[PDB]
Amino acid sequence: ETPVLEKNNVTLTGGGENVTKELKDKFTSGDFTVVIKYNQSSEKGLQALFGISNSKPGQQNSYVDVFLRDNGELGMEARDTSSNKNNLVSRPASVWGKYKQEAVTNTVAVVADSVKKTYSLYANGTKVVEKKVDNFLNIKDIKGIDYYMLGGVKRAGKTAFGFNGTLENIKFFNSALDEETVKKMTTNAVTGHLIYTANDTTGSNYFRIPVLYTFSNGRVFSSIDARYGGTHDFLNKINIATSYSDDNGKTWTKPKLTLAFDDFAPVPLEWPREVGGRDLQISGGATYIDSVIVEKKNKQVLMFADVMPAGVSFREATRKDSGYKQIDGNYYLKLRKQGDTDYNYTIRENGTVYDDRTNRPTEFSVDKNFGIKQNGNYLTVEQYSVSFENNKKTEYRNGTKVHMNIFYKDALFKVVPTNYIAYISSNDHGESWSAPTLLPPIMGLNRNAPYLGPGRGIIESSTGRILIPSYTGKESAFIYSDDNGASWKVKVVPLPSSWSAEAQFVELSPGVIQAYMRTNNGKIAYLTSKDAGTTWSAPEYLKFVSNPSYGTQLSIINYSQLIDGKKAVILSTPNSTNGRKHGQIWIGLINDDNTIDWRYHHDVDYSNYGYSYSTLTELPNHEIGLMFEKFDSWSRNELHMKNVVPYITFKIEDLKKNL
Ligand SMILES: CCC(CC)O[C@@H]1C=C(C(=O)O)C[C@H](N)[C@H]1NC(C)=O
Repeated sequence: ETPVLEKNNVTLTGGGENVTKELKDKFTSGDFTVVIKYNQSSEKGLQALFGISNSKPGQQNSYVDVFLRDNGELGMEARDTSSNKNNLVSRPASVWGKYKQEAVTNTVAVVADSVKKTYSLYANGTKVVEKKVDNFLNIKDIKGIDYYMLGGVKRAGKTAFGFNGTLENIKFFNSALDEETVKKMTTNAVTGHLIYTANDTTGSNYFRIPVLYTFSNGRVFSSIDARYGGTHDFLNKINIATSYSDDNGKTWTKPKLTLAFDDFAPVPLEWPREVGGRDLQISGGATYIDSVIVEKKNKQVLMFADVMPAGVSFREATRKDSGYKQIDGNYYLKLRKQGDTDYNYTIRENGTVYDDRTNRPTEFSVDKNFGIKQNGNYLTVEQYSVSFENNKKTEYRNGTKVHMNIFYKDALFKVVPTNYIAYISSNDHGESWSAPTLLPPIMGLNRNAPYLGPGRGIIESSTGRILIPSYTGKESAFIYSDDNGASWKVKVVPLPSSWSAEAQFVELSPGVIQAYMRTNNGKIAYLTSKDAGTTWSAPEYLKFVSNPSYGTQLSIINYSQLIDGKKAVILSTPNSTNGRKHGQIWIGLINDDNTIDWRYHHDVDYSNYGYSYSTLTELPNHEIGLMFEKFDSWSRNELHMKNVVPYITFKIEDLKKNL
């Protein structure tokens, strides 16, 4: 299948290029595919990559274009003046602007299919949107089309939406090309920055909450939430997926599901993005969410995640019960049998389920992955799948029989419907993992677990203490071990307001650590301890970041090399009061007195481009790896988008900007 027109290397500065002679009447069916490899020399304003129009005055709403905005949104219009049919299809955060001071080359495409009555948009290997419209228009449906141009739309004799940049290659086809074809054609160097992709080996269309960590053997490791029913935190099905690199982040393993329940199938789901439909949720599968990684001094790796029973969000999680009982000085996870009102059972030694009323073993036991057995045989339940037919969400039993599990809605014995924290360990730097262990009720029997601050933990150098950041919604909760992870305690620090206090740690000098965290006041807070985390100061606030009240998670790490002769920390965060945008990487230099000179910053892409959760690591060659949400993960307008969590790399030289 060959283009009706191909052009190369067309450099424009808002003025466009007439190609009317080389396109006139060549769209026989009226359908089209246009594939554009381009880079922008300026991001400002609404810019059309091409425009097919009726250019006569009074016909200025008769055109087809593909456009870009300054926030990375890719869109198309198909309009006809006389019928007053005005189609607009787009998806936020579809393209990249700049990377390390240079214009990024993207490849985008539009497909208009008359048989399906859909418009499709592709960017850098991804089909970002396909939308069926009632009032469909192809080129033949638009009346008096007489003008075909590159880099703008001709409206009433004037060039509108002038493009600034270079069209490196543009191809016009006069039919609708298939999805696989256009995905290949738009595949480029940007595509390689996506470690997790829609319907890869995780089976998930959506991801959020990336984490990076570099292990002592040189391996660069990531984890992430695989979110199946859109990007909702709740209700949903979420797994923790992982992937790693042994060549300094150049190539990554195919993602694996590492923490995953199977009450619901890990399937690719087409979650609706329309107003209203986008609030749709699955009824809730048992879920792991918000992972935290740390390497122990003995080189063992721990990964933590929040664990939620099926149907339980942060909103309905009981605040007044840990899910544990104390019996003869032991903390046992407690269970309610279907039909009982009280929790009459505990999981004790070897997983044996005891009736606490008679204090004897029952026929039941629970394995180390929470699966239920009776007299040594597994009980099962039927797994759910979710589908769309074609309003129209349905959930159904799908034929698969899975082990019955205490975290499932269909279990005979159920845990308290609240949140827990689990961890798994690896002695082979992430190739294989243990069974999960739930943290003991560190907050007390009559309180639920805290929520993890996604990112890393640290090991404080002077004492060897392991520190894992978490929060309750009213307090910081710094989870810690003084015995190489054999036991766990917690320091609870009341906060001045109800912060979603996702935090990360840095060590400024031996014994001295800071917890940088999200607030509900627009600022990044940091609290300081000078006794290795045993006591904490009142909060102070960074002066140069100003965000919305909801806040965003941040990443901060210690860096191993001197910068300007000083020890350095590296911070990544959005910085904008208008949304989760204007991603910045800041370099802070530690002064002799343990204050920090925030001397450099690098804007990650243009300032109106999306930037939400982030994670930094120091690569073994001392470059910096960053994985981040390249969209606004708070905005209702940016929910449920595919392939928006890229990995990129910086030399320190790239970051030492702006002073
Ligand atoms: C709205 C705050 C609330 C914490 C209580 O949600 C957090 C916010 C998030 C967010 O603002 O994007 C994502 C976190 N994964 C989520 N944590 C949990 C446990 O659901």
